[PDB]
Order: sequence, then structure tokens, then C-alpha cells
Amino acid sequence: NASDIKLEKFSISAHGKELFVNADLYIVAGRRYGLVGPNGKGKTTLLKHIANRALSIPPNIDVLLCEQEVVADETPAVQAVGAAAAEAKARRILAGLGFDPEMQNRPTQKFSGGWRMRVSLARALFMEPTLLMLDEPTNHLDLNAVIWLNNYLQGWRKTLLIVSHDQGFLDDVCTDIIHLDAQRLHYYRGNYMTFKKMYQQKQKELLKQYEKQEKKLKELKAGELLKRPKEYTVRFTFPDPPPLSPPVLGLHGVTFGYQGQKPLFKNLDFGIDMDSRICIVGPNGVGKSTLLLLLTGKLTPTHGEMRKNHRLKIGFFNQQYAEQLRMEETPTEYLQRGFNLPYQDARKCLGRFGLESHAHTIQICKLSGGQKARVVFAELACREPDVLILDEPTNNLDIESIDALGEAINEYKGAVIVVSHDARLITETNCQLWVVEEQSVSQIDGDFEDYKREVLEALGEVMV
Ligand SMILES: Nc1ncnc2c1ncn2[C@@H]1O[C@H](COP(=O)(O)OP(=O)(O)OP(=O)(O)O)[C@@H](O)[C@H]1O
Ligand SMILES: Nc1ncnc2c1ncn2[C@@H]1O[C@H](COP(=O)(O)OP(=O)(O)OP(=O)(O)O)[C@@H](O)[C@H]1O
Repeated sequence: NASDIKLEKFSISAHGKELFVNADLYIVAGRRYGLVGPNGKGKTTLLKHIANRALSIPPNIDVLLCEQEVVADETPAVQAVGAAAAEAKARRILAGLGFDPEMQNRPTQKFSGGWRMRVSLARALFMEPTLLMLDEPTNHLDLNAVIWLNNYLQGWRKTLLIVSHDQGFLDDVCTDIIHLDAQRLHYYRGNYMTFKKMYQQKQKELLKQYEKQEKKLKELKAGELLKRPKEYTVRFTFPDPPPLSPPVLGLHGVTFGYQGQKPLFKNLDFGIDMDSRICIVGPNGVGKSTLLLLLTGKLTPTHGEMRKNHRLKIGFFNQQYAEQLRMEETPTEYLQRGFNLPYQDARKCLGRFGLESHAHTIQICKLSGGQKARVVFAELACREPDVLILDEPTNNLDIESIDALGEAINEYKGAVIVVSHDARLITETNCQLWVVEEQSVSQIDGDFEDYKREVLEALGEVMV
């Protein structure tokens, strides 16, 4: 039938880096593996070397997914290549990923990059290969697409290899976890929950064995070798705001659109309290980021107005601001000059948001996207905000920092408005869901599972 992959003590060096030293690749046919590990450690390189067959791989049909070309070809046609059944399947996969009939029959040239990535995703799902490899497939999808993709991949019967830092996705889809650590692959049977249990237990026991080793060495001296394990203590805690008299923040009769385009919102009324937990949902391109920018005041309404308490302090996150910052300063200098922080305070703040010590003295322009995002979260902490407004906060974070962010949101005594595709984050923070639709915002009275069933019921899909 189908062969397994067992490549033992292979090594991969790429871009002048020793990414894999004597690693073992075990991929059993039919199982679903999630590949997790820190940024820049060689996950994408491993997938590319498997697809290339640069590593000795048996002749199984293997597909690695990447962005699809832009031409006059209609989207279901780039999927497609009896025929009625195949076209219906392609259109079902496309609708699940957020394609309405028009977008379906739309030429692939009139789509942005992310939508072309979705088109390619539909392709590899349609082809149904023996071994399908997905590189962070939910990272740039919206919540509706992630809901559908999770539900779809649970019924997948062939072999999957998925790189991801989407914890709920990994928990719902994967039967095995592969951890890229110390240039090697470590295997865990079960989803991410099982992996984190086993890994934290391994680290506790390594610490105890190191301590007993050093105690016995001291005893020998008074009368191969192990190293001390490494800590990784992220704490995303935000300071709790003092009491604030209403009104807090609201849009009143707000109409907004961009020049020469049909307005994205008409006669919009939407307000928050100091305990609000709001998750803005809707397919990409509907205006979620625009709504957040209207809530911050960085976009001015065409009609109506935004009103907030004149003492309200907003902490705002989005990826484009992370590329803004103050590029020639170090993160330490950035925090100290922005908020008159003593050096030790800036250091502890940068450290607890996940910025390693060696990066505190690098110019911000030389930092990676994840490092810049962590600097922005630290800045938000220093701003002492009353309202957190987070547009896709998890895109450049690891799972441990996303868990820390969820815990911090649950401890935070201010308001939080978030746009996110991370189901675990949206769920654990008890977010009330508000969908952008009808040039307005509509409340989903119900929990996240109600919205998930609603999304799948609109598509004629059976929730597993
Ligand atoms: N085109 C390139 N040129 C130079 N260096 C690269 C290139 N691609 C990757 N690298 C380096 O190789 C290392 C591993 O890259 P890779 O992208 O495989 O890691 P990854 O973060 O696990 O992958 P991904 O984030 O794409 O899932 C990183 O240090 C990265 O900077
Ligand atoms: N500066 C701009 N000028 C003209 N049109 C814009 C501009 N910014 C966004 N748009 C358009 O407005 C529509 C909605 O944009 P927006 O990014 O707010 O929605 P979104 O995809 O839900 O948010 P996100 O960017 O967080 O995914 C899109 O069709 C987009 O092309």
C-alpha cells in the first residue's frame, strides 16, 4: 500500500547554518504530524528538502504547498487542473476558504497575495496526495477559513505534515507532534497538549538530574557531563487600569470608505465597556482592520464620529506598526526614551515579552518580525492602556507567548478588542464575537462553538 519514511541520522546545512545534525525523520503513512519549533530553526528548509527529495525519500506522491500564479485563469479552473463532481468539489473547497461565487469565477490576477495562497491551498487539498505538507497554513487565513480548514482536515485520511504555531489547530488535527530542538527532531504521540505535558515533564526531570549530578560531584570532591537546562519565562502581563467613568469608546453613526470605493461601513453604532472582550470576525477584505483603525482614531469617519473618554489611553497592535517603530534605536533605548523607564525596568519588560537578552542591544531595523512584535507588546505594556486593540497579534508569536498573551488578557482589567484566527486565544479569553457584514457589525449571541457551527452551517458542512 503506502510506505513509511524512516531516514536516520541525516544532516542539513543551509544558508551557512547547521540546521540538522544527525536527525531522524519518521513519518508513518496515515498519521498527521505537527512540526513545531522556534522561528528560523529550519522547519521550512526541512519541508523543502523533503519535497525536493534532496533527502532520500521513497517514491510516495508528495506535495508541498506554496503560492499560486497570477494570470487570467479563473480560481476553480486553477483548482480543477464526473467532471461535475470534480468541479463541485473544487468549488466546495473554495467556498470553505472564503470564496463566494464571484470570487470563484474571478481571474486569479484580481486577487491579492493572501487570496492566491488560499487558491493554492485549495489546490493541494483537491489533489489529495499521499503526503501533504503545509507550511503554516492558518497563519494568514481569517477565522472563518481556519474553522472550515480545521473541520475539513479532521476527515483527512492520508498523511499530513503541518508546520504551525496555531495551538487549537494542532490539537484538533494532529495525531503526532515533532519538535525541532537542538538541531534534531523529537517525537511525541498525541496532539500539542500531549507534547507540552511530556516536554515540560522532561525539562523538570533534566533539572533534577543535573542538580543531583552536581551534588554528588561536590560530595566526591569534599570527601558525558550534563548542563543546566534553559528557562523560558514569558509573562505578557499588562498593568491594570484605574477606574474610568463612561462613556469609554464608541462609534456613533459612523460611515467610512476609501476614496472612489463603496463605503465599508454605513451608519455604524458600536461601543465598548471597560470589561469588554470583543473579537471582530469576517473574511479578509471585509474591513476588520479598517474598523480597528476607526476605533483608534487613526482613520477619520466620512460621516458620524468616534467618541472616547478624553483620558482613555489606547494600546494598539498591528504588524505594519512593527515595521515602523524607531528603526535606528535598540529596543532598550526605544523603551527608555519613549517612557522614561530606568534601564532595569526596560530590560525586564523586554525580557518577559520574549526578547532574548542578546537582542536588547541590536538596532530595531536588524530585528526579525517576531522580535519587533515583541517590542511592540512591551511598548503597549509601558503605555499603561485602558483598551488593548490587537490586529492579528499571534502571527509572529510562538505558542508559549500566545498562551502568555491569553493569560494576560484574562488577568487584564481593561478592555480588549482583537482580530485573530487563533481559536484557542479567542476561546480562552471568552471573547464575544462580532461579525463585519452588511456595512456594519453584528453581534453573535453565543460562544465560539456557536459561531463555528454557524460558519459551517452556512457552507453546508457537518461539524465534526
Ligand atoms: N533565502 C534565505 N537566505 C538566507 N538565509 C535564509 C534563507 N532562508 C532561510 N534562511 C535562514 O535559515 C534558517 C532557517 O530558515 P527556515 O525558514 O527554514 O526556518 P523556519 O523559521 O523553521 O521556517 P519557517 O519560518 O519558514 O517555517 C534561518 O536562520 C534563516 O534566517
Ligand atoms: N489605504 C487604502 N486605500 C484604499 N483601499 C483600501 C486601503 N486599505 C484597505 N483598503 C481596502 O478596504 C477593504 C478592507 O480592508 P481591511 O484590511 O480593513 O479588511 P480586512 O482584510 O478585514 O482587515 P485585515 O487587513 O486585518 O485583514 C479591502 O478591500 C482593501 O483593499
